Amino acid sequence: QVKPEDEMDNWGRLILDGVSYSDMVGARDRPKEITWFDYWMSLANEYEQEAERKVALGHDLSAGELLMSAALCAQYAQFLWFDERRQKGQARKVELYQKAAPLLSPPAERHELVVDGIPMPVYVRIPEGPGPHPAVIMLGGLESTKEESFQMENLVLDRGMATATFDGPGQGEMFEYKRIAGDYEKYTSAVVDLLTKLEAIRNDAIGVLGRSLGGNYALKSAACEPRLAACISWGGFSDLDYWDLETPLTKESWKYVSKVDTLEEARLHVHAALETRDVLSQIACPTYILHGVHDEVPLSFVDTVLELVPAEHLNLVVEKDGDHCCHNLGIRPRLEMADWLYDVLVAGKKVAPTMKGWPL
Amino acid sequence: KPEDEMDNWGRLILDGVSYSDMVGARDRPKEITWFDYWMSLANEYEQEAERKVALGHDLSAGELLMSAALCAQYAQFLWFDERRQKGQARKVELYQKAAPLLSPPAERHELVVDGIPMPVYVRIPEGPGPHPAVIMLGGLESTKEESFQMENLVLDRGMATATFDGPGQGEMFEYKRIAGDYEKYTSAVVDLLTKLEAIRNDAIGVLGRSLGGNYALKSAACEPRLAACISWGGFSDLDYWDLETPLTKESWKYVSKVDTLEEARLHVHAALETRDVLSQIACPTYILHGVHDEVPLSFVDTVLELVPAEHLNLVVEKDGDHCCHNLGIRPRLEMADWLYDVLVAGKKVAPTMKGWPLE
Ligand code: NA
Ligand code: NA
Repeated sequence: QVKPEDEMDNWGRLILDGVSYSDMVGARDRPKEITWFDYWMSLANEYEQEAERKVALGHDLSAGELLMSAALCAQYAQFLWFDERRQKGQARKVELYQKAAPLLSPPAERHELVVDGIPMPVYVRIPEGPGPHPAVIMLGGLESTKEESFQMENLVLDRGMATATFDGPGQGEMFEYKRIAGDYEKYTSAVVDLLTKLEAIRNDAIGVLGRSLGGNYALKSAACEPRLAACISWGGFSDLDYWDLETPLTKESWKYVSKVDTLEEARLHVHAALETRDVLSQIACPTYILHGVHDEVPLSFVDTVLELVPAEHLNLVVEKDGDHCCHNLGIRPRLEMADWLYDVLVAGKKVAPTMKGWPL
Repeated sequence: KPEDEMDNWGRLILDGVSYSDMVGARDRPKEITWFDYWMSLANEYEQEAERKVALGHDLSAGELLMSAALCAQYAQFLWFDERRQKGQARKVELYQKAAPLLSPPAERHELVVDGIPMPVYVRIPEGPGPHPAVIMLGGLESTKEESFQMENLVLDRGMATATFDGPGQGEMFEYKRIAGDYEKYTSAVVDLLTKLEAIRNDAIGVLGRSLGGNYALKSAACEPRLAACISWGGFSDLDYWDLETPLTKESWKYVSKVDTLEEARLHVHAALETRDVLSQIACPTYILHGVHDEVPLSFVDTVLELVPAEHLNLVVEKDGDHCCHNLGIRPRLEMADWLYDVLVAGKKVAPTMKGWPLE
């Protein structure tokens, strides 16, 4: 019952992610013959000529910021687009971030991993001062990919934690290689192997932060990976019982990432692939769950995680006014996330299992 | 409308006011007033920041206190009844707490100019120095607490920042209505910077925002020490008075401590004239003017005539409103980088002109 234009113009999400308010208003007030896709793609071009000029003049900092802006314009042109152009927007986002990454401070380093014989670029960022550092692996979702987590990265890098980002099955760069799968944990696991190998990172101090579907992937990664010292499900879920409650374009995304023909074929595939209730009892790390009450993800997920995640590990935050990922609530919840990832990973504070805003 | 002037989406968002906060302001229950809405938020922000300090989350504590200050600032910035002073005080005390928590910290230097306290806040870039510095000037309602976002851009680019409230502004308003000798207070701020060893004495520019731009032009013309100058939504005189929004005229009235509009006009037009003095400027000057500013393009005629050619970098933005706030961050990045060229880089930038002549 929600409209396509309105699923795309998620003011909260796009503004917190770093999309310019003024571009937003221009998207909203754009002429009716200009599509959402074209509008945002033209801006991506604009921002890219800007950054070229900056580099030419020796303005590297500005050029990194303008390239981030261009990549975010590409991300958001295509994120809920399903025709022949989607492919080009995805590819344009990737091109733009590749240029942005070495101009970002601190820089995003490329590590070209290969999982199950499939190339998987890993982007790593490292905070100020001599080595080593805790890391937060950040997990994308249904449309959220490595190129989009910039501002959340910046929060944890400010708090002396490195970041690592990648696109696995059904996501971003790997979508062409693999449809969405039931063993995402092996992707997160491969990455931990990179970080355990890279001498700039503390091996006992790796955690995982998953956003939306990434939320689900984080819980799965933690349930299957003893070496991870932190799990955050940020607007995630335990299983797909709740399918009928999904928005129309979310149902479209599920079908798109599954590469099936019908919604019921998608539901079937995703429900089995993304189940976690058989293994939630294995998560053995401090586990922070941020849940918006107004999410399409219903409160039975909160029931499930209380029922199944070991009581000693669960840090449960339910925001009564929160939408999906609590984007509508501003930066507060993100800060809280980053500070708690600090307490676990950099602080060494053995945090007490706790509840906020539950029960209602 | 008074509501639309207050809801300046571009201005507030770029300055760091939360979009979520702005939505609840636009959609507030009608019985809850703009003032009270924002003041209630600053309290909430302050409480969360105390919890954060208690938990060792110093970096979030600063950001939340910075949020508190701005909610206080924007509650009171166009308010004129008895609560106005309480709003101003709340902002002042909130920022005082925020300042040591900032990254990098804003350090308090306590000046007195002729019996009159003038708090100056100084922020230093990372690692060793000495460091170039940018003095930043507030406007009609912009005060030292407001410029956090512009600060961070220039501090990212290796330049110290210094902020203060001059005649008719902020903390000084109590002691001194708007005045004809703002150059005096700027030069005092320079004095301190010249004395502090962590700052480059031949590397101090001035960045004036809105009315602050008029002050920046006045100072550069009266201060041979100044190595750089930006007029950001500034002006050279007040011939254009009638063109000011209703709330701007009310602010003029207010900062002039008079009861009538014509009293306000007479006083400010005299006090704020620069045209007799603009040709005396011997430093790099950047003027950013938005075509749809209530400030007319006559200003551009004045400056091209009177600011000497070898120093003028003119930027006219044809879609820009007042201070080009409706154009997002790009003009602000352009200012921070230009200051970087003049003050950090061993760089002589040549007299260039962008967006002018008009189409
Ligand atoms: Na390592
Ligand atoms: Na000095």
